[PDB]
Amino acid sequence: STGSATTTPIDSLDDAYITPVQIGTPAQTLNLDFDTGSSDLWVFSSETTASEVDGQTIYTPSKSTTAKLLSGATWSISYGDGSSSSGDVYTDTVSVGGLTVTGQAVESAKKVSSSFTEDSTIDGLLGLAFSTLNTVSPTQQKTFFDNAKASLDSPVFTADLGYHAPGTYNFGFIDTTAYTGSITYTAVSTKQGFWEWTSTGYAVGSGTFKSTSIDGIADTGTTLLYLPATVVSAYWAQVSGAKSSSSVGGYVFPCSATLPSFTFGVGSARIVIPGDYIDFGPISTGSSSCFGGIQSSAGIGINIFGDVALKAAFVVFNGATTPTLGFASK
Repeated sequence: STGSATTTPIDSLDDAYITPVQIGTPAQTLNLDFDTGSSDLWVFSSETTASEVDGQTIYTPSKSTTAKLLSGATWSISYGDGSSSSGDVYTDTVSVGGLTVTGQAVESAKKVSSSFTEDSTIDGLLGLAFSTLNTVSPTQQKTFFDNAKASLDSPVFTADLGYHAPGTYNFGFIDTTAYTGSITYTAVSTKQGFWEWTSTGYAVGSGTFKSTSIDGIADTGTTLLYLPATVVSAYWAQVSGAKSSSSVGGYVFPCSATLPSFTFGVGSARIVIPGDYIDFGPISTGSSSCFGGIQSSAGIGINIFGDVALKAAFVVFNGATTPTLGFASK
């Protein structure tokens, strides 16, 4: 089997991407944030504290003839950005782009933090990291991909995120029309439960490539590119007037600037992030200070190849017995 679904930016900055997902019988369609940095499929629901729902579409398990309470199971997750959610668990039928999993754990939120409430466009998350990170207790549950894998034509999914435009998540096949040149594959460590890999270096604008190993995670659920302070300083030094602002929470730059590109290495291959992808716009409405899309990972504890990086590539998440990651230009 295969599946193919369009993923759409939630706003004009590409802060996140939503993908429609069918849950239950008859189908209830919710728009979920596909997150290769976590491993829980959780939804706003009829059980979510009413004051914490503001415009989201909810899953109502009592209206699904295939929903079953997973008795005794609870979940609770905290994300890198400080947000969180928790609740109980149902199993139900879940379909993405024509690919159906029966008996998928659907984690129903009883509580969500303010960041989730305040984002009316995201109805929940669909985790695509390794199932070892799943938070369901006392019986850990599998991700949608893990459940689907054996049925797939090939044990892969691909992320093809757009810049200010829709893109695609495919399951079970590699669309050879969706990228240019060849796909370069690179090793993955699953030791921390992430799609963790080592970039071979970077360049800023038309500058020379610096060969240096940068360990980090491919994370569709993180907006920006978070890299070591040395790398980030080298980038922003090429933008007149750019500075790190403790008050704003990272690097800012004059909105009048033209940003240089940023290149990262995948083996001997190179992925180029155009400068415009690094512009996250005014820090507040009407400001002439703009927020940068490359930020320091210092104090996160890990480097994160988030959407800024991934949307410059066609990315293969290869879930074969020994997982790997593939990157192509597009």
